Amino acid sequence: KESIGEIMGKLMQGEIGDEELSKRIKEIFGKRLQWGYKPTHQQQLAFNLDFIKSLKEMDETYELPSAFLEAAFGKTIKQSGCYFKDETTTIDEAEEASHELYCERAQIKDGQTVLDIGCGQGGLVLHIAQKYKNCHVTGLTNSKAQKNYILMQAEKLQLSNVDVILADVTKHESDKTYDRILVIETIEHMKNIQLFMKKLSTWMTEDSLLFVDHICHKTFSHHFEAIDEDDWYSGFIFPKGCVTILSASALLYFQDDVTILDHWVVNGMHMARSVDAWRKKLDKNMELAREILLPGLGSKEAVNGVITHIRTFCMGGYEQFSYNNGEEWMVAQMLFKKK
Amino acid sequence: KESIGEIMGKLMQGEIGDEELSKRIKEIFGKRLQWGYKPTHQQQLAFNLDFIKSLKEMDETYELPSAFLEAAFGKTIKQSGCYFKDETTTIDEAEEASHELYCERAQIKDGQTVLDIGCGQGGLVLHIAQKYKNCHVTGLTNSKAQKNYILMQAEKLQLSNVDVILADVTKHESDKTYDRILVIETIEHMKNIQLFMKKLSTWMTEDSLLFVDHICHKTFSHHFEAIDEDDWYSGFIFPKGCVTILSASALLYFQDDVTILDHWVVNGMHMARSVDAWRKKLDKNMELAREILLPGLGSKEAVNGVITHIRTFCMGGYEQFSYNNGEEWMVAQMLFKKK
Ligand SMILES: COc1cc2c(cc1OC)[C@@H]1Cc3ccc(OC)c(OC)c3C[N@+]1(C)CC2
Ligand SMILES: COc1cc2c(cc1OC)[C@@H]1Cc3ccc(OC)c(OC)c3C[N@+]1(C)CC2
Ligand SMILES: Nc1ncnc2c1ncn2[C@@H]1O[C@H](CSCC[C@H](N)C(=O)O)[C@@H](O)[C@H]1O
Ligand SMILES: Nc1ncnc2c1ncn2[C@@H]1O[C@H](CSCC[C@H](N)C(=O)O)[C@@H](O)[C@H]1O
Repeated sequence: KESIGEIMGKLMQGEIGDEELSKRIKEIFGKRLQWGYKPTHQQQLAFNLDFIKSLKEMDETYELPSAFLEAAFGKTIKQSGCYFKDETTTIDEAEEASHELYCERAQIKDGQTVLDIGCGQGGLVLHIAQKYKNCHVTGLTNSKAQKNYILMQAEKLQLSNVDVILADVTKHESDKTYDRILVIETIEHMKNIQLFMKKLSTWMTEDSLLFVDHICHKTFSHHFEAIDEDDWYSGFIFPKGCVTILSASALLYFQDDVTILDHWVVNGMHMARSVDAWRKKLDKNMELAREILLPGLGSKEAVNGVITHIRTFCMGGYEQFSYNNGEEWMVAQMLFKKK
Repeated sequence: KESIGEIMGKLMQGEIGDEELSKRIKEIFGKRLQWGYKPTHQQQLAFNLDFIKSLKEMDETYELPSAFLEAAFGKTIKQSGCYFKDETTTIDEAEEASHELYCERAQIKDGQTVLDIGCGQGGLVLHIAQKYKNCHVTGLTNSKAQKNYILMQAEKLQLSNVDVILADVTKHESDKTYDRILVIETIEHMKNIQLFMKKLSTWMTEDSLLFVDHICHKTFSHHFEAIDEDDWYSGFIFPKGCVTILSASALLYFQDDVTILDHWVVNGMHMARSVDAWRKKLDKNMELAREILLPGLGSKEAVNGVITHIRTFCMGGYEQFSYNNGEEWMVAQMLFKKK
């Protein structure tokens, strides 16, 4: 029986081949499926409702250089599941296709005020601003680096209809309302979902729509964390308490302040193809990445550490989202109006 | 290839043995499962949401003698799924166990005002009234015979806290509010669910709870009707447009006016054991039943017809609810508060 430290050591030293790494991670996810699936729908619902009840009771300086993100991710540095029509769809095309899918499903129209919560590097903000010149598009992020990157891109693209709010969304106070609120793979990070949804509703009028996209499991919810002491992966990728994977249906139970209008899922192979593209691009640009990171990180060892973390995230994400041809973990999307 | 009329003829003449009848009905339900299950969760949700959207767009003198109902059903003439703890649980015990389950899940407490919508022969009304003497319990039914039966039973049981409203619930207008509203296997008959839920909410205060129990399929919704021309069963049991079988999750999408607090399902073997008990009791009391019905129906042929209808309902219900050990069709229950 090998220890966590032992596996972690080989991992950090690049001694685990891709085939073995994939196999180890796939077995960890396998155990999560065993944990989450119950024998009867009666038991499945009891389990799911206990999770949802638990949620309702629940009341940092280092950032990657932009050149590094540019070398690993797609053109707009989307950090969320993309959408791949064809076998030959590139990550750049898949980003744009995802942006268009969100615009369709969130019913974006020219002239609307749009808020994007947890806007990342602002791919969606910039997409909407460029496509709908009479929209005013606000991104909200807790990262100064992200804000600065978005404002620079808007300037380069001659977009005059973009602003960015620098704020922790859980603390942000405002009387401003928006026609459209978008939340793309941000809710997974929210500690208090009920409060979050209530806050969003106060930023809506009776004409507004709220669109949420979140990674999910089709059947059950779980915190992203180790089940047992054999799981070296989960806590390596994310600290405890950071990420929650809701079931595809979980948000249906959070309609205190908003009302569902539509509900979709996107098969997990799209996410799998996304992380695969990132991993391959990082691999191709490995030497450049190491060069970019070295100044800010201080040693080749610290560099190798950051790279190992990102690359393993991609390798593991591949196994998670591709499990059973995309029919386990996937992406859920929901459209809401205000009550 | 045999016609519907041909199968119907043999059925009415008692020429189809139980084994063949069961097999024919089980194959009809099998085809419904093929119709309702989709290959991917993406497709399953598209199918389910299309059904729920369809619902949101949607805007007689003959009654069985009480002696007949008494000879076929359990002691309180419950016409809904019962709950069987043991292999030897009788239908009378299973009725009482169901009543207690509803009281627990609907959080009934002494002193509350309670409304039971579509109260049937009033088993639940009488149970609550007897167990909680400071509750005032109102049943609502569209049947004069049911109203009369309940009032007679309340008089015999020395219950002074029961009233019955004779009304079509879809037309009933009142400013009265109730602490608890119960809807046991009535919503399956409602043509406009959104309007129904909205009306119920107007009969609630901020302190009220609404408990709904409905037959369901765990995965998909369907109208109860023939898929094809080979289905002689569905339209024999119920006229087109009469009964809707919602998925176990369907009502989650109907929270415009109420908000979910809890959600359960009860495995289908409970319903199966219920209809099995009714069928066996009817069979045992067959000669008596024929005697009771003859005056009101006018001929042995009309009698045989009514009996065949009820008995086939039970035989078919057995195959439906027992399918895959109760893990296809079953009973859903939900608890709501008002928005
Ligand atoms: C459980 O695994 C997942 C976790 C989650 C995510 C994806 C996951 O697997 C593919 C998403 C998308 C994602 C993509 C690139 C990044 O890498 C730098 C990310 O980090 C900022 C994220 C973080 N998000 C938005 C939340 C958690
Ligand atoms: C699709 O099949 C079902 C249909 C439904 C029901 C049960 C079903 O199968 C077991 C329920 C329960 C039931 C029990 C005894 C009766 O028989 C005389 C009934 O009729 C008044 C009903 C009608 N309910 C309440 C609605 C439709
Ligand atoms: N409490 C909080 N307040 C504001 N932004 C937050 C936040 N917690 C996380 N975030 C932001 O939420 C985003 C999550 S990653 C998704 C980014 C973007 N929606 C995309 O699709 O690429 C990041 O921008 C992160 O900085
Ligand atoms: N529009 C309507 N208004 C009022 N009652 C209705 C109705 N449509 C159906 N009903 C009643 O709803 C009931 C459905 S059967 C279930 C009866 C009872 N809840 C039990 O569990 O035994 C019957 O009482 C039927 O008469």
